[PDB]
Amino acid sequence: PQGPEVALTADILEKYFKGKTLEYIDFISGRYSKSEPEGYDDFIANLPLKVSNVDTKGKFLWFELFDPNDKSNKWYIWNTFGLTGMWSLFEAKYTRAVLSFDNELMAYFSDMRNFGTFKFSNSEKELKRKLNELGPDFLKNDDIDISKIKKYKQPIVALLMDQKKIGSGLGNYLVAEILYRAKIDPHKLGSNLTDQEIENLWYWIKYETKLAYDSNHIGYMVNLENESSKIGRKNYHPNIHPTEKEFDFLVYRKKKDPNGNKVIADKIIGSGKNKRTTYWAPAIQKLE
DNA sequence: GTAGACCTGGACG
DNA sequence: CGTCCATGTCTAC
Repeated sequence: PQGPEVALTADILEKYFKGKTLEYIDFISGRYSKSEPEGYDDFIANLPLKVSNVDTKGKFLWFELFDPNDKSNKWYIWNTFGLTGMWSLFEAKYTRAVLSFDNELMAYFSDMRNFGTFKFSNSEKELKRKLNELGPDFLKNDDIDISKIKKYKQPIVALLMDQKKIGSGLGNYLVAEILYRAKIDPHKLGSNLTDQEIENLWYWIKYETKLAYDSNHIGYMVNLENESSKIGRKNYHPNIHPTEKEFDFLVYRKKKDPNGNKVIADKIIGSGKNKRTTYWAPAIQKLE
């Protein structure tokens, strides 16, 4: 899941668990049932703890907890989703982690491919340094300066997929959709973009991330599509107003764009076993 | 630049 | 059976 999906997940987790007391956390299958997460023993020794917040930056999510009788003792749960990670209020297929709160209340993290990660820390300083490794959140930061793009002689698609250089939160499908809307050839070097293209790009980044965030069932958040329709949406990018009422793929994994133009499944980024497919329509997206 | 890996499928032939 | 693809990210020549 990308930035918008992680942010919405955090919103739902806060709605149901902020203020609740976590009593236990179990890794019933997957990587962590085979080898425990960093800081796990330390953490379980300090439970029960109360959840004060569930926040996100880009595709990174974390829980902040503390003991009511020692507000100073703050603990954190670091979580990344990988390609198939998801949270749910019910024990879905592929459930890896089970969090037990007071009063029989439960939260579950499922992950088919086990690429998601968990880390437990008692250091606010370590979390801060972690957050500083990520660029500003494309969905939550309404005043990002993307003109920094002009300093890089690299394909714009690669710059937007990077989680530090310009901003954080964009993944394979969002970048493809954004570039199509902005009418920019994915191969174009950031150092060759005009100020007008940059202004345009910023607009569509805000448009697409907000649309994705406001959606209820784009696809990979099925275990919560029920909750997505029962919770509101924070007013990120307040001045941008998408017309569609649900996110839809214009080019990602499509043979043709909405108007019949051929879509190329291009291999631009990566090498070896990490190559990604970049979907774009040349009749629309130009280098100039 | 290049290569590999972690893991478990779904879709298609 | 077989093939390719998959909303992520890391490590090494």
